[PDB]
Order: sequence, then structure tokens, then C-alpha cells
Amino acid sequence: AKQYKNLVNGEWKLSENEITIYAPATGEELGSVPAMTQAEVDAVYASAKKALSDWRTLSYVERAAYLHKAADILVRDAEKIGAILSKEVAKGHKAAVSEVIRTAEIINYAAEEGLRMEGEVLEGGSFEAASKKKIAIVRREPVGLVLAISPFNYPVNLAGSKIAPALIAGNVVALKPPTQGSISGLLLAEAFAEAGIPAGVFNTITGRGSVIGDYIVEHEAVNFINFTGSTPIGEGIGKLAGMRPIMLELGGKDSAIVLEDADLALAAKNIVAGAFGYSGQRSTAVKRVLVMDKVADQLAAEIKTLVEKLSVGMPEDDADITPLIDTSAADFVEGLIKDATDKGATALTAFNREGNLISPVLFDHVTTDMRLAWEEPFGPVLPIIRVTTVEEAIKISNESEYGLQASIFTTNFPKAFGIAEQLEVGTVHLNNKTQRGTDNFPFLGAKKSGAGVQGVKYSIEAMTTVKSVVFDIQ
Amino acid sequence: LAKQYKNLVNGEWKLSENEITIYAPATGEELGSVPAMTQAEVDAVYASAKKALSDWRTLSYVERAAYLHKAADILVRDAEKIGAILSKEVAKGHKAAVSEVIRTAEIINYAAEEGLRMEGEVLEGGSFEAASKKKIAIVRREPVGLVLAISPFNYPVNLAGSKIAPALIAGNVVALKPPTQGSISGLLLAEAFAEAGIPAGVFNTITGRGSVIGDYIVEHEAVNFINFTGSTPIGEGIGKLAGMRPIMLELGGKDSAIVLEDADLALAAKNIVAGAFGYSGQRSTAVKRVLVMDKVADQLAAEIKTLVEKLSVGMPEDDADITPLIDTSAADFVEGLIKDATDKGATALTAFNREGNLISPVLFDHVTTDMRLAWEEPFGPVLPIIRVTTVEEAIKISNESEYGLQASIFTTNFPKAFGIAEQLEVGTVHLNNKTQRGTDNFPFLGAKKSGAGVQGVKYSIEAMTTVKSVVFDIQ
Amino acid sequence: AKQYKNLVNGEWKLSENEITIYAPATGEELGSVPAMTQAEVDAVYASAKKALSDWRTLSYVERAAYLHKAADILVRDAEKIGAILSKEVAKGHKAAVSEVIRTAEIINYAAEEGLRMEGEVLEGGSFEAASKKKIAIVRREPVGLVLAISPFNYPVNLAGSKIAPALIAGNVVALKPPTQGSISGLLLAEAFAEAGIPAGVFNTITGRGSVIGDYIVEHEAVNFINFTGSTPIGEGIGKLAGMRPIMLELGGKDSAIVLEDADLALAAKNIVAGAFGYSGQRSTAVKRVLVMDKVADQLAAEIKTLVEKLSVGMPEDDADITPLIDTSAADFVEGLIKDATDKGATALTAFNREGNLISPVLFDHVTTDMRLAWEEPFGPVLPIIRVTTVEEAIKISNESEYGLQASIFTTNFPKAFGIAEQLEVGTVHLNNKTQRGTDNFPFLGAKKSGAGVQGVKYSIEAMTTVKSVVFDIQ
Amino acid sequence: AKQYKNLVNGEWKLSENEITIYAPATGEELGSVPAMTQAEVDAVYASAKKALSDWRTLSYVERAAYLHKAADILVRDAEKIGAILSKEVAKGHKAAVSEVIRTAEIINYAAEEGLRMEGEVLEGGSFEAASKKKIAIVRREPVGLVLAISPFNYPVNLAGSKIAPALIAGNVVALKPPTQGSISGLLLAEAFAEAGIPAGVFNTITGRGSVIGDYIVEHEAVNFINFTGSTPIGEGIGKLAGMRPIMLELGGKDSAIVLEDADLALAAKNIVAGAFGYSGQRSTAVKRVLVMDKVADQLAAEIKTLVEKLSVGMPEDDADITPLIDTSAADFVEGLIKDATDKGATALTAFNREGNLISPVLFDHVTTDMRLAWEEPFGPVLPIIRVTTVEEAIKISNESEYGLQASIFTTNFPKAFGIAEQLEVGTVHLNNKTQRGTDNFPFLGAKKSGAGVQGVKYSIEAMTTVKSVVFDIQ
Repeated sequence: AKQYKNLVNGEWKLSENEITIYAPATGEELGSVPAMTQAEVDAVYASAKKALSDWRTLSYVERAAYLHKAADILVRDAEKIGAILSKEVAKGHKAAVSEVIRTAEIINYAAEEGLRMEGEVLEGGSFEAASKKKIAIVRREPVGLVLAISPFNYPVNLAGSKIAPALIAGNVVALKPPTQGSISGLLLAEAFAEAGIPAGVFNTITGRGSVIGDYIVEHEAVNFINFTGSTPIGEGIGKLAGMRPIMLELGGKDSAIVLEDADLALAAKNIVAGAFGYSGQRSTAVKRVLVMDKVADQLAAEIKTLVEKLSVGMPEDDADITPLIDTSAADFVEGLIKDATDKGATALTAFNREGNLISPVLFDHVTTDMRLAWEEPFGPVLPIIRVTTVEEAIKISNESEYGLQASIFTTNFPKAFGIAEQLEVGTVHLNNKTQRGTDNFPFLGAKKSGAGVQGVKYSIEAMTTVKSVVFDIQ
Repeated sequence: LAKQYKNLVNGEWKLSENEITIYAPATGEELGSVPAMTQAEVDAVYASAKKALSDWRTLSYVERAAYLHKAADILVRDAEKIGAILSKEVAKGHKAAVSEVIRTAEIINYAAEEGLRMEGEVLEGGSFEAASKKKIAIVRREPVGLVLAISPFNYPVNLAGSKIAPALIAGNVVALKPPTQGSISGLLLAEAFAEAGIPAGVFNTITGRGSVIGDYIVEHEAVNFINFTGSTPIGEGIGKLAGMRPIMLELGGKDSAIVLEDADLALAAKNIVAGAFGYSGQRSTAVKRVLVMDKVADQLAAEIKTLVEKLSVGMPEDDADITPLIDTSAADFVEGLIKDATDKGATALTAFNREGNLISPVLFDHVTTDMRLAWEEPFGPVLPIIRVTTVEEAIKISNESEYGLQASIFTTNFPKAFGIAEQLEVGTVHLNNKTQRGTDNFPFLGAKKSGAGVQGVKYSIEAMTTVKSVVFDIQ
Repeated sequence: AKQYKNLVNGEWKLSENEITIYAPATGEELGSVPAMTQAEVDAVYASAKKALSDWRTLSYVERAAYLHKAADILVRDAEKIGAILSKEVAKGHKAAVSEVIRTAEIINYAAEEGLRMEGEVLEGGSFEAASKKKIAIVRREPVGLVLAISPFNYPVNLAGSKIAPALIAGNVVALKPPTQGSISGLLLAEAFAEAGIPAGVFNTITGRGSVIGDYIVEHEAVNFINFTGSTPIGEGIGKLAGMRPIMLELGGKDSAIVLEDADLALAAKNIVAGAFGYSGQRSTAVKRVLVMDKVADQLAAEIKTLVEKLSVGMPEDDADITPLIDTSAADFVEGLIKDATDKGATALTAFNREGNLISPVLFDHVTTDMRLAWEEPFGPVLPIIRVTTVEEAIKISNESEYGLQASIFTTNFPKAFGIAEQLEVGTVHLNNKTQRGTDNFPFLGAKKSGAGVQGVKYSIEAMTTVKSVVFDIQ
Repeated sequence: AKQYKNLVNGEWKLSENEITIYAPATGEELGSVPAMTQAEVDAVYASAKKALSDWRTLSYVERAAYLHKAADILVRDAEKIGAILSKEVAKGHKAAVSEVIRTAEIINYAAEEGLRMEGEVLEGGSFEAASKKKIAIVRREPVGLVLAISPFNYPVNLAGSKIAPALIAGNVVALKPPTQGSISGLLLAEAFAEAGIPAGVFNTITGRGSVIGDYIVEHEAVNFINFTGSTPIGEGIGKLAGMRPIMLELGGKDSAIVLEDADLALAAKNIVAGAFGYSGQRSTAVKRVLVMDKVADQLAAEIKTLVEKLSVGMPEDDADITPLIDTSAADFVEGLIKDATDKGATALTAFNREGNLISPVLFDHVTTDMRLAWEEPFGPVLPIIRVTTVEEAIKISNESEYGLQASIFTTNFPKAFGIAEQLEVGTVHLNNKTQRGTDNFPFLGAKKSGAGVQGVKYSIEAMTTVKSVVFDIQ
């Protein structure tokens, strides 16, 4: 029952009230985080804006040095941090440690990507002859204070994915972790503090949404909002963003389109790995199979045999399927399962629920009148929807309010490229499950899946602006 | 004389049951009417745009560029016909109005050629992890969808085209909402795109009263991107309605001209007057406060005053430097700022006179920070001179403004000027020249309340495009 | 038979002596071109260097305007120029006109690509903290005088592909067209002259290689040599270039690799179109089929049927197969045919020669001991070489001293991509004949196929340098 | 004194004959390096070409890992290597250590710059509507075997500046250091070997030029020559290169243009620092002052005083002026000094020679008739040339056959930029001495000063080619 503290202007601060964090899989009390007041948020932001001047005027090399050091510390403490991250969000122990290792890779990569970013020289004479001696020297500058809001399912990886790109460009950062995941976010903060990040350059905020939820976003000191979480929450942030740029990484309902010529065993392997990873609690994940009917029976059988083998149990045992993050999540997933059952879908694997541990449910013969065809479960349930034409698969895919990623399984890549052109998604994976990585690749979602382009170099670009200095050569 | 104008809706020209009569601000002459669209008519515009998006985005870049080049050619052909009406509609000098149309064609042509040669990128998985060395990402550009372009009264053609052409070349469809005062000129611009053969629904116009369709056009879920130029308050209101849609805002400015002791004062005065009083000060990018070191302030003020006294004041048809302001409220607001400065003891170096809404160019010296004129954007022909004692003080006063569009530094020490520029909270700093949006290939952006996003041709195209990534494993 | 003149310092000038040019297909006298002396080359280069200062200091907009005007004039006169080009190099009349139209497209594209090129601003602080106030303003500049040497087979297209990229970047140009093709190159020059190109900015040189061949390249006024022609001639230029940058577009022996799963009809169509276009007188042309044995018989039969449909005749009649450029070329092609026949190759179509008009010869069972497996014929003969494995196809392909392009015909795209990585060529076309276009794409050759990267933006880059201005911010 | 060996295919090889190396300032015997035969050169290139396939197929991150490890080893052993490097080339001890530290900086920077290099995707529809479905996937590839030839004055820095950018891109490398500097080059090689570089990926060649000088360059196994050295030697390489790409970093005669409004004390400080560094044995170095008449007298006085403060002594004592590299070098510098004296130049500082240790000689009233106005001394002698106009300064500067860098001293930066545009050099430094750094900035010379563009990212680009894969989307 350790009492965790926020990093504020280089110091660690409790608050008068606290929030106790329990492990979703066991109920174990993991500790508490501060329930900051609005005035304490004011001090976090005041500290950040004060530190911005000296931070942005450091060299890229100096800023990159802090990031690399913090990544080295994360690697050192990956087992320690991952062990707690596992408990806090009911993520498998090994996956939790992997998340911290991956966070280190992102931080190091962002440091080296950002430090060699360049400006441009534009010629007046490109546009008008009379300005041929007028040139613009266009250099990059930070946007200022970035509010990073990490999600429960990747409370270290999708905190670092915002912090490091922000910091290399000369921004200051305040991290608001989710309450479930606040310990892991504060453990990440410990690595940055030990790396010697200058006071105020990076700070953390924890507290109850009823007290500081909107206040942290509406605060005029914030110049940029970088958020990962649910679609409805992301929509609420867009309403509070005003003129300030935002990045939103929200939900998905990624389709896996399986054509008649697909390698059905490989498609099943990727589909199951992608759909049921972390019990389906991922934005990027196969969430519906759109399969040509000629291969639907064989594919359903190949998916069923794998889903039946998934382990269902506790995070400490590295179970494939772990308890969902809270009771509301499991209730919602059970409801989608019940709707599909009641509307006549075929349950190829049996629904079971012990507490919030839902066994993985595979439905065949899902029709688009069923909620499970569209709504994001964030739970271990996968529908198979049979189609008769590629055109019908494209229409059903694009009919979703979500547009994060898609997978296309086929041996005809020229056709798959033509399909990918028509899919309203950010990324199409050919003969592979959907995935955010590799983290240098762009990561973006269309429609209700978010706004902005992430991936390392793209997140740095998003959190930098330009300063043009124009003069006339004589 | 006065004509009834129509909106371009899905390849057809449509009247509405009601209309809005547009009058010339300088003379009161009736110029014509534009439709007062209803929300149902806006729905039909957006429905047609979304239906045209599929065929438009699948055309080749070269095909889309051809339409844009043809539209620009027609604008050039009709620059005198369009400029003459634009001049009357927003009280812009006749020659300056024709020049606006010509510049619009330049932007359209440049956008077509910039956008058609944009490229994708191939990323190596092995750049990040060895196990992904055979995985590559093919990243190609795609449009965002339907762009709502909202142009401003002061550049109803130029800052319409600066949105329409970058959006169109990338494969977006567009609906233009001109300002009511400027709607005729916006519809004349649309005529050129229609005659160029732009496919039905790829480009449409919307005109109407704010009280009827103002919020409706922005909140409509068919709109995927909002691109707005206008006042700061109206811009902030659009931000509240954007939701998750990306937006670009080009809002107000209070550009400072910092004059150091080693500056060429005569050249500084020339650039400061050209930039401060162009179009009677009705420009976001324009010198709106001089921050001058006290040692050179007396001589600089005398140089500026001499030039301001030479500015012509009169009617648009006479190509006066100072023309009547856009409306009475604008001139009333400017008169109030002048009075506050006078009553607080500023020195009127040139006299305040008002004929209708034609305010003579007023130069104030010894302006202090308690005066509204030190901070508020007049959008009128009034320039304060603020004396400073250190460059640090000039930097602090400049940055205290809630605006951060552009700034000018007048000095012979460019290394120092570059260091100053780094500290100024603005988009662009011009050295030994007035602030300005051009050349239109250069970035144009404002910090703080001056807006959001980066324009200039290539930057506008980048803003109104997204990416589509296709990832596969080499075998 | 007009007496053509060179464009020299804005003026059209004859020389003391001339060279009469005849149509290879008919012997018709087309006119004469000047036989410039070395002293006259000196005057051309002097005028060009004199014009360079005023030319490079113009705005990009102003230089682009001249190029667009010259392209419009080419479009206006495409029929007149193409009619003469057709006779001069025995190219089909319609193909000749198309070459002129393509040249206008390349010029217009070069003008708009070049005018919006930019520089870069590099930060000292990316490399060392102590240099964080030091920035480098890096702008592009012309290399100076570009010598452009066009080839007989594309004497307008592959002149303009050098002139326009050079000119937009602010270089001055001297065009040395080949004697056979000098009339067409001068006809191109007329368009640039009528467009108003300033005196000396663009000039032409014509003459006998024994008199000015090496002299035009060794001359110290030349800052860049941009040459298209035979490999041996290009190797000779590499020696004479010294330290000066060069681009060489030389020979090719492009392989068309046909795998067992290929679309054989598609492969046969593309192979025949590519191998026999302009009677095989193209560097980028399928010049050997490497086909898996299992599909060789059927592929050969389908190629044979298409070859037998090619028209054999005169340029004026738009014949597919026209007479070769000269007698030496036909003699050399006949020698390769005889060597293949003598060594046991199967003649699927029969050799026939009337003057220099050789009928298209398709050989099957070509082996690596035959000259036709390796030497570039520049004539209408195609060898089919049977392989047992894809590994063998890659080896045989890469054993060539040439490495311009390659074609891979197969339905397995990821495998084709892996093969492409292994091929020592500049460009690999999947399920398509090799081709240089579209002209925005890179065009380059490995090994003896040349040096430098062409395609419009690449050509501009090659013929520019950079000028770095470094200062410290204070 | 050690018997040094070449790194050949992961082994350290002796040759039958060897070359004893002596310290130029003391005559101390430092060791011997192998005198390789042409057959031993073949074995080096054979090993490299065999290692290339496995090395180019590694991921970027795997190649970068080797480079970082080699840089770490160099940092560790900087004192040990610098101590020997100081003796071998008579470089100040601390300066020799600084060279090794800078080489590690370049190696680390090259690793991270090259690992995130990207390809491009070009649209057929950018050029013609009919090809809108055709796209080109353009990816970078190594050129092959790079021959890296380092110079005596930077035998580690300007060996590493070639090795690391070549390696990260997937090339294999053979390093030929100069005989005087071979120990330092082989000491650098030890760091790459200990870092675990795969056998044959990196090798060294040492020997006498009469036996292997031309042989190493004209060998057809070599795909790229990357050379730093004298202009005459470099000229010879451009001839032996054929069509193969090269980079040449040759001599310079950098002008320092001092205008009437210049900070004369700052000008003198930078001029003396840049002109006399390493006794003037640097390509980038102020080698002639072009000063406007009205400030010449005062500038010359300030330069003279600073020249008199330079220490003149042995490398181990960190003297500013150390003995030149060999007797030939000092004989040549003495001849240039004598020519200036006999032609009436004013010797502001005294010429004294003890062995090969020449005291720093400053000349005023140097005219264009004197050899010192033009010839690169590579010794501690500096001419001051008075000019009457800025136009005369530009003309004299550009009349040099060299065009590496220039310095402009003035407070009128717009005018300085306009002057820089006219100066036929690669880089112009404003109010600073000329210098290669920072190593991320472009480094290049015009005219006889070299060919190609270095600095880190530019060297990587130079030693890469592109592979284009074109296909039609369906």
C-alpha cells in the first residue's frame, strides 16, 4: 500500500486526498495516488510554462540526452515496473514488461528522430519574379505545453509515445494518467526524474474526474492536447480543445477481409492473435471478420480451433485472456454477446464469466443487424460476417463509424492495394493482423477513430510548429 | 445595373426564396443580391459534395490540376470584370481589387502544380526493429473529404482561392461560404470554376444569414475540415463547433514593428506606412504597433508622419490609399480607439477626420500600455508608436499581446535580429521590411489568438490531406 | 533538304563545312548540319559562360516561363517536327510525333518541378551543444555549363529530358545531338529560340566526332556532362570527365523473368511490345526472357504468335519494325542471329533482311554460350532462355554487365518484391514490360548501364549543387 | 613500437614486406605497417564482396549497433589512440585526442542518421492520367564496396567520416590510409574489429603507392571511391574511376573577405585561428585575406600580433605550430615564402625553420603575381591581399582554381549573402573562420576542391543508390 506522489517542478508531492488503486484481477490494494485539486493543477502548469523557456533553448543534443537516460532507466526497471503494471491493469506479466521495454525503444527512437529534424529555405522567386531576392528561413519550434493523457490499456507505452516526441522538440509536458494506470504512469515519471529531466519540463497530474477532469483540458496554459482513450471521452476533449491542436487516438472496429484465395490458416492465426490480445482491450485489433462465403466454413473452423486453445486466467500466469478492466466493461461485453445470441448468431465457443473474466467468444453467421457487428466491445468477442463480394465487404467495412486499421488476406496484392485504397482507415495490413507497429510507421485513424497522425516522426511533427524569418538579399 | 446572383449547387445555379442585398460600403450603391440559403439548401449542397467526392478523389492529379489551371485562366481573363465588382463590394481600391483576382489565379495555378507532384514515402520496419526488417509501409496521401472554406470580407476572392485550390488538387470537395459582404465576389470566383468544367458537386457555394445557417454550416457532420479566415471572436466560436474535425484559423493580428537604434529610419518608415495603412489597415498581417527605441523615436516618428500625410484618402474608384472602412460599426470602433488614445494623452501626429466611414490615417506617438490602441486590433487606419528603452522591453511588450501573427525587425545587426525573432511569439518575422503574407509559397501562420494551422500553398495542401498506409512483408 | 544552322549565342550560324543527312529507310536527303570546328566549340562555350550570370540570377518563375513557352511551341509544331524526326531516324511517323509531344510534357514538368525546389536549414545543436546558435542556410545553385548529348533513338525526347532540368535550375546548356538526329535536335532548338531563351543560355553543337567528339567533353568550360548513348562511348566519356559530375544513360539487356504462376498472355503481350518497340533500338527494352522451364513452351508459342503479327516496313507507314539506323547496326544484329543459329538456337520466326530492314527474330533454347544471351543487339531479335529455378534466373540476370531494368511476371507479389531486391537493376516492373516512364519516376542503371539518376526531379537534383551559408545567431 | 597488421576478413594479417613509420617531429620509430601486394589487395576485395550480401540484408538497427559499439570503443581508447596519432602526423597531443573524440561523434551520428533513411512512393498520375494506377516504390540500397582513402592530416576523423556513413547504408568498406597515418588508421580499424563487425564487412589496405596505388582504385571489385587528399592525387582518381561514382575532398585556398565595416579584431581572431590551425595543414582554412584598403593597415597589425602569440614547438607540448608532415612539405612552403619575399611582399612575422618546423609567416602587400596568392601551401604561411572594391575581392577569390569555403567579415548581412551567392565555393561562413563542422552540415568544394557533398547525411546519400519497384494497382 505505497503512497505514490506526483512529479511537480522536480519535486514529489502528495495531496490532501488520495485515490486507492486496486488490481482488477484480484482486488489487491496496490497503493494510492494523489487526488489533486484544481489549484494543484494550476501549479503543475505554472511550473511547466516557467521551465519552457530554458528547455526550448537547449540544444537538441542536450534534450536527447535526457530522453536516452530515461529510456536506459526504464529498461533497468522493466521487471519492477512491469510487475506493477501487470497488476494495475490486469495485463499479463510478460506483456506488461514488454510494454515497458517497448516504451524505452520509442523514447530512444524519438530522441534520435527529433534531434536531426531540419528547417527549410524557401525562395521568393519560386512564386513571383519581383521577390527573387527574398528568402524565408523556416525553422521548427515547440508548440509549448503538451497535455499528454495516457490510456488504461497502455499506461506506460502510450504515455511515453507522447512524452518523448513532445520533449525532444522542446515542448514541456504534463502527463495525466488514467486513474486505473496512474501508478504505472507515476513509475514512468520516476525514470524521467532520475534521468535528471529539468524541473518543470515534465510533470504528472492525478485526480478524480469530477474535480479536475475538464479543468486540466480547458486550462489556458495548455497549448496542445495529446489523448488516447475511448471515443466518447475523446469527443468530449474535442469540445474543450478550442483553437488548440489536438491528437486523438480512439476506438476501432478493424475489419479482417478474407478473400477466396487467402491462406486460411495464416489468416486465422493472425485474426485470433489480433482479436484476443489483451482480451480484446485494444483499439488496433481485428474486431470483425468479413469473409467470402466460399471459404467461410473452413476459416471459421480454423479460427474456432485456436480460440478454444486460448488460456483464460490470471495476469500473473500470463493467460491469453485476463479479467477485463472493470465490471462495466464486462457487463457491456456480455450484453453484446447476448444480443448476438438472441438474434441467432452461432456461438462457436462458449460464453463464460467468472467475476469480470469473460471467456473468449467466437460468433459465426453474424449479421449487421447485430450490435456486435459494429460496437467496439473492448472484450474477448469476435464476430464472423459472411459476404459474397469484395464490394459488399468494402461497404460493410466503411459503414462503421470507426476507421482505424484493416487487414486484407489474399494472394492478389495488386487487388488488395486497390481494396486498401477504398477502405476508410489509416492503415491496411496485407496478410497480417492490424497493429500499431513498427512505431516508426504512421499510426492514425479515420472517422471516429481519432485525429492526427502518430508514429514517432509524425508525433514530433504534430507537436512542433514553424517560425519563418524572411529577409531580402542585397 | 444590379444583378441577382445564384449559388453553385451540384453543377447548377440556384436562387433561394429569400436573398440578401449587397451595397457598396463607399457609396451605398446597390450592387446586387445573393441567396439567403436555408438549412435544407445547405443540406443539398453538402449531399452533392459527398456524392461527388468518390469520382473526384479517384481522378489523377493531372486531371484535377487541369481544372484548376483552366479556372485560373478564366479568372485572369475576367480579372477586370471581377475586380471592378470586388472593389465596390468591399471598398477596396479598384486597381488593388483587380490585383487580388490576379493573385488568386497565381495561387490557384501554384497550388495545382504543388499538389500534383506531392509524394508518398516508404518506411523500413528494420529502421525500428530487426525482426521487422522485411516489413515495409507504403504511405500515400489521400484527401480529408469535404472542406468548408470560409473566406473573409477583406480578401473575398484571394482568401477563397487560397483554400479552394489546395483542397481541390488533393482530391477534396469544397463548399465555399463567402462573407455576406463579399458574397458577390465569392460567387464570381465560383463562376470561373464552373466555366472551367469543375464536376458537379466538387465545388459549391453557400450564401445566407448567420442567424439562419451560421452555426449550421460548421456543425454539419458532412463537413470533414473547416478552413476559416476572419475575426478572432468568430474564429474561437468555430473552434467550439469543430469537434474532432481538423480546422485552420486565420484570425486577427497586432503585428509589432521593432525599430532598433541602428535601423535605417527612412526605410523603416516607408515599410511601416506601407504595411500599416494598406487597405486602410483592414488586414490581419499589417504593422499595427511600432516599438521603437527612444533614441531614434523622434526621428522615426517624423519620417512616418511625413509619409502618412502623403497618403491619399478617398474613394475606391480613385485608387486612394485610404478608402472607407467596411461598415459603420468598424469605423465607430476605430474612432473609439482614437478617442481613448487622445484622452489618455497620446500625441496625434496626424489629425483624425471621419467622412461617413472614411477615417483619415491617424498616427499617434507616445502611446502607452494603458491605452486600448496599444493592444486592440483596430482594423482601421490608425498606428500607435510606443517608445521603449531596451530591446528586452520591446520583446516583452510585443509578446504580451494576445496576438502572434507576424513581426518586423528593423536593424543592421541581423544576427541580433535572428536572436530577437527566436523570442517573438509570432509565425513570421520580416527583417527590414513590412510584415506580409507573401510570397504565397512561404508559410503563413499565427500563434496565440492569431489562429491555428499553417498556410501558404504547400502547407495548406498538407493540412487538407491525410495519409493511407499499406504495410506488407517482403518474401 | 534545307541547310540547318546551330543556335549560338542567340544567333543561327552555319559553319564553313556541312554534313548531309539522309533518311535511313529511303535514302532521301533531309538536309545538312554544320561541321563545327574546335574553335567554333570554344565560341559556343564562351557565349554560354557569358550568359550564365544573368541566367542564374533570374527568378525561377522567369526561367520556367521560357520552358513552358518552348513546350507550347513544340506542341504546336509536333506534326512538322515529328515528320522530319520520323525520316531522320527511321522511326514510325506516329511514334515520332508522340516523341515530340512527350518532350513537351517533360519540359513543362521540369519547369514546374524545378521552380518550387527548396533549400534546407540545418541546426548546429543537432550535432553538438556548443554550436546550438550556429545554423546553415543551404540553398541550391546550378552547376554551370551542362553539355547535353542526346542519342539517335530519341533525339528530341532525350535532348529535352536534359535541357529542361538543366535550364530551370539556372544552368546554361550546349546540346550536341548525334549526327544522325542533328536535324531533329536543331528543330527542338528552334522552339527554345522562338520561346525567347536568352542568347547563350541554350546553344547547339553539331560536327564530326573525329573533329569535336572528345573536344566538347574535355573542354574546361563544361561543368557537367549529361550523355545518352552506347556503353563504350559512355565509358570513354567517364575517362574524359575527370572530376566533373556526369550522367550516363547507356546500354541495357533487361531481363523478363517469367515464373511458373505467371499470366502468360499478359507476359507475352508485354514482352513483345517491349522487346520490339522501335525495332529493339532502345536501352530500356526486354532483351532476354528468363522463363521457368515448366511454362517456357507455352510462353514461347504465345510470344511467337504476337511477333508474327508485327508489321515489318517503312516509318511513313507506322510499321512496328522499321529499318535499323544504319548498315553497321543491321550487320551487327545479323551477326548475333548467325551466332545463335550456329550454336543450336531455335528460330521461332525466321531471319530476313532487306537493306537494313530486319524481320523480327524470336529465338528459343538460347544458351549462355551464345552472344545473343548477353550482347545488346539494338535490333529486332529476342532470346528466350530457359531456367530451372528462380535462383538460376536471378544469377543469369545479374551475370550481365548491364543492369538497367528488369520485369518479373508472377502472381506472388511479396515474392516478386524479394526477387526485385536481388536484381542488380535500377527499376523492376512487376507484371509489366520495362519502361523509362512515367517521366517523374527515377530512371537509372546499375553496372555498365550508366551513372546518375534521371527522371525529372532526379535530373534537376543531379545538375544542381548547394551553397551553404553559415552564421551564428546572437 | 609495434608491428601493425591489416584487418582482412576478420583476421589481422601481416605482409611479407613492411614500411617502418617514424614520428615527423622526433624521428622516433613508431612501428611498421604491411606493404601489401596486388594479390593481397585482391584478397581484401574478395572478402568484402563475399561479406556484402549478408551485411546488406541485416536490418538498419543491426548495422547501427555495430557502429555505436565501435564509437564507444574509440571514446574509451581516445587517449591511447590520440597519443600515437599525435606522434605519427606531428599533431598536437590534445588535438589528436580531440580528433578521435570527434570521429566517435561522427560514427554515432552516421549510425542514427542512416538507420531512419526513407524511400519514396511516386504517383504515375502526377505525370499522366493514364498511369494513375501505376506507382513506383523507391527504396535505398548500398552501392557495394566503398574504397575509403583517408588523408594524413585527419587519418582517423576523415577515415571514420567515410567508413560509418558507408557501413550504415549496407556497403562494405576497404580503408586505405596514407602510409604516414596508417598506424592511426589501423588503430581506428581495431575499434571496428573489437565492436564485432562481421568478417570482410570492413577491411584495411596499407602499402606503397608504386605497387598498389592505382591498383586499389581501378580494381573492378570497387564500386565507389571516397577520397580525401591533394588535388593532383585526386585528379588522378577521377581518371581511374571510370563511370563509378566518386567523392573527392581536395585542396583549398579559402579567402577571408574583410570589408570596411567588419569587426577587425574578430576578423583577425578568426583568420589566425583558421589559417594556422595544425600549422596550416588543412584544406578548410583561411589561406588568403582579401581586405579592403581602408582597413588593411589596422587588420594586418591585429593579425600580426595574434600570429606572434602562436606557440611553435613539438606535438607533445601542444604547440600551435608543429613540424610539417615531411621535408618535402616544408621545402615547398619555404619556396612559397621565398618567392613572396623576392617579389616585394612585406614579411610581418619572421621566417625561421628548424628541421621541418617552420615559424608562422605572415605576409602583407601580397599581389596576384606571387605564388602565395594562389598555391595551397599546406604550411604556416598566410598572405594578406589588399583590394579596392568588393567586386575586386569577389573576382580575385573566384580566380582561384580552388573553391572549398570562404569567410566574409562584415556587419551588413544582406550584402554578405549577396556576396556569398557570387563566391564559387561550397560554404561561406559569415563573421567566422572557415570550418568543416558541424559535421551534419554539408561539406563540399567547387572547381578543383573536390566532387560530391559530405557531411553526415550527404555522405550516406552519396554512397547509396535507389531500387524502384513499379506496379499497377488493381
